[PDB]
Amino acid sequence: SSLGDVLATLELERVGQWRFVGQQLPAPANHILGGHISAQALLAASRTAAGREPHSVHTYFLRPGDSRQPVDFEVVDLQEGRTFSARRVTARQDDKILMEAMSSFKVVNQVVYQPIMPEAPSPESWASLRWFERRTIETETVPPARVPMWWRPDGRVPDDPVLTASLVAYMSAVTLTEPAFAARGGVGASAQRDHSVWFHGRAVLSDWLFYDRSSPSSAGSLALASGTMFNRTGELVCTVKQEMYFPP
Amino acid sequence: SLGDVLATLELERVGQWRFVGQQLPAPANHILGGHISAQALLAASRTAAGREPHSVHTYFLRPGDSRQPVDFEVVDLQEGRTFSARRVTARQDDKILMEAMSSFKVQVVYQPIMPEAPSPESLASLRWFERRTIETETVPPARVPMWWRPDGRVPDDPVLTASLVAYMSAVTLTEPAFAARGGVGASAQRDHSVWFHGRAVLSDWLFYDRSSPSSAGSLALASGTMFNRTGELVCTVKQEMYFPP
Repeated sequence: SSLGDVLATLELERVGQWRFVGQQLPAPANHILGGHISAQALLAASRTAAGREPHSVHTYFLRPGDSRQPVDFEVVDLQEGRTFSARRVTARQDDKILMEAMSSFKVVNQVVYQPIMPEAPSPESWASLRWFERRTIETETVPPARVPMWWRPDGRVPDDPVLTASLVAYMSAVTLTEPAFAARGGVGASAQRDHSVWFHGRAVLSDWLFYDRSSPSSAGSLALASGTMFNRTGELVCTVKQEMYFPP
Repeated sequence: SLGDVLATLELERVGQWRFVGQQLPAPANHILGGHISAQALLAASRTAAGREPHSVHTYFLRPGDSRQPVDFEVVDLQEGRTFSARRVTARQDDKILMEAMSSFKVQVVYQPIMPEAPSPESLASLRWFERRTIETETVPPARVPMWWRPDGRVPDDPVLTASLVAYMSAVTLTEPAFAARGGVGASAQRDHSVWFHGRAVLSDWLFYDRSSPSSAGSLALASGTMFNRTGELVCTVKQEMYFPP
């Protein structure tokens, strides 16, 4: 398990009113994982939004980062309103821009609906990868290649609403390659290009979570991946979309 | 009408990274998301030399005054051999109206199959396009697919075409969410996201599948997939919108 090491790296060091440094964890590559850097960037934005939770976030992964060096996150105030907040986060290593993200926030409480969580057998039946347990429920490789899974963090989580959201985003990104990799026939190196999350309800990480995954489309080198996450109770947690690059 | 739309989408360049876009008369003097995000996408694109957008993410932050023009600043996020990325910030007198990020580039293809539908024949802006409404339901997901084509012939610039796709995909995606609510709630768009697939053919009708999968109180999600009449996927779309209590 590597949850303790993950949680540590997710505790960013503030070096300014709008500036943070995020420690990276060793990877064979050493390639920084999108989900990791976008989770850190989301925390960066969140900490500059006073007692407000993220309801959506859009992240572009622009350049591959060196996980042996830490990452500088600059936050920019796009909007600060009575109801909503908006942030820009730019992640850098030296002069290099690794990713840029936008995120939106509001203060929390009434017309509610969601997709119904698919019936599935209950779950009883790389540092960035090892912090969570997983049960891959069922598999198809022909597009849309639905490969839904059960997952939970391997360890106890502080029950920080904001930390939980970034961990949801964290995991939502790193597990979303496989449906696309499956649809292609596999054996192909890929790079994530962007990640998008819309938050619905608050995640319960003290139990298993259902992460429905698929790859609806691929326009050549670029494949789309789609995701919906549920609490074991069946409440929708987040809706997810991801675009990734496959070099010919 | 199309002529007025095309005119405003042709931005005036005032710098290497700066454009001014004219606005068209709108209800309550407020600018439609689709219009400003399409302008922003064109702003970014004109800073990407002979590259087409494959995706774009736009946040709508403050309502803009459609009686005054808009300043678009473009920022070079990355310029590589294969990919380009841009940030676009739209302002009215230092007020930030929207921000957008977009990505650009210069043998495995798959898509969802286009849904069976009656031919469109067998059946301001926003006024530049014709439309045929296939079916209506108000109970979630409230799928309301439609046929659309421009009311007029478009110049056949691949980049202009994409911005018009994004333009229309945004302004038509409110309805699923509004319907799902029962058609009472006044709304504002919060963000718009487009992933481009195949190149749009605006010389014929296009299939736009629309739905509203979820609503978490004041924030509703809307989802869309657009097809050429041939059944080729043009773009996938997601939109988040705010309904004030």
